[PDB]
Amino acid sequence: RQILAAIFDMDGLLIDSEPLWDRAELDVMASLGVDISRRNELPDTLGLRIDMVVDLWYARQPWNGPSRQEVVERVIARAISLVEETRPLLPGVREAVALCKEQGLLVGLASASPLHMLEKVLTMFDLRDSFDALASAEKLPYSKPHPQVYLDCAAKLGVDPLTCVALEDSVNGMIASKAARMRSIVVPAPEAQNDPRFVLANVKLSSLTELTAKDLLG
Amino acid sequence: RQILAAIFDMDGLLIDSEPLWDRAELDVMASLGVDISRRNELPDTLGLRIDMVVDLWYARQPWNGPSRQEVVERVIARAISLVEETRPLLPGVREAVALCKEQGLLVGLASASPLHMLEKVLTMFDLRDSFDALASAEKLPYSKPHPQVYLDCAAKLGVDPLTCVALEDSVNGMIASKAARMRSIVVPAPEAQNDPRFVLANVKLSSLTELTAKDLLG
Ligand SMILES: [Ca+2]
Ligand SMILES: [Ca+2]
Ligand SMILES: [Ca+2]
Ligand SMILES: [Ca+2]
Repeated sequence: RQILAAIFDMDGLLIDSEPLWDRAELDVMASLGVDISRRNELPDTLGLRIDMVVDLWYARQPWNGPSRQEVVERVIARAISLVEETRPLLPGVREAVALCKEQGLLVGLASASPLHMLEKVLTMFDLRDSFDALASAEKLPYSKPHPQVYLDCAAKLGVDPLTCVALEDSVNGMIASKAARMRSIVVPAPEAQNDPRFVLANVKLSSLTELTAKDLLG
Repeated sequence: RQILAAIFDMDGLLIDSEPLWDRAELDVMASLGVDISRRNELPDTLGLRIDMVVDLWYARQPWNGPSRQEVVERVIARAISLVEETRPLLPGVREAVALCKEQGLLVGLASASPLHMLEKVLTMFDLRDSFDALASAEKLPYSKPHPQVYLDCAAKLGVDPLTCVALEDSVNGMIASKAARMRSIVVPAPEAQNDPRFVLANVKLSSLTELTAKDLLG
């Protein structure tokens, strides 16, 4: 398999945003009167688009006032403010992106988060220039684990999805890359460390600091 | 997870057609002058749509005369004749489908094979009446492991994909069902035995004769 491009996941892979999304969700849900202690009633939501999480909450504990979409955009805005404020770049990111270029690869971003947030996070770490294409799953009918966002990214990159390696922190994200028939590297979130399903990935890293050219190219 | 429907894979799951497809591909490729001994050069193609397989051969050893699409149609026609001839219903099928109905489920079919072939195989085993919906990936941009065919089946059935259990014999088919966010039961092909990636399935059966109500509903 000939690798021409590397596509990075964003939340929990490039940035330590999972705690920040949690906080944004918590704060907004609490403001609506939603009983948060019942968080255990929801399925695992790691890697799921925010709209799916808000829908899950709304199915357990409906609320009045703002619609689910209005709640989605409040959570998004809050998560973004938290990201700007803390600048949570994960270890090894800068080096990993550089390595991709050193190894002759195009570089993409494929995320469930809105395109404006993708642009914002990359620009804030002076990484926008290194990314040849960005793809958001926001407007799409289905986000990860549906492969559409990854296929869109490959198309914007101008390469066959088969020539891509996707770096992910979640099972849902990994499945999206495999449903697109891509090579997969995972750097599992702390919340997912010993998930047996990561056996589907081609490479498993404890951190992006450990990333090598062999991991990328096979 | 409340299960409302069961969607069966076709080839290798309901019918023992994988060896018949092999024979159809072999015979057609041999007629084109294609050096069959180099079959080892292709990747694992289990569960891939025939067009992808023809493209894989054509990339290695491009022939003249019939186009890839003309070759696809020739292989399909040969495969169908072989199925009609041998009528290779796999063990436990009729009982599995009956079990689904006894457990209150709608029944779907989702396959990479052409719709006309799906109608033919079902009608040939007096199973067409038991199936509430059929979905073929033949006309789609991407077949399994892309989830589109499974999502189309769920839509034709009239249920949320989250309420579906997909029965598959391949990793590629399983990934498609998991990319659609469905429950997964696998009855691994003889070729795919011991594939570690079946750990993603919710249930793994050695045969459909082993299918129980608990496997379907969880
Ligand atoms: Ca992620
Ligand atoms: Ca170089
Ligand atoms: Ca830069
Ligand atoms: Ca199959």
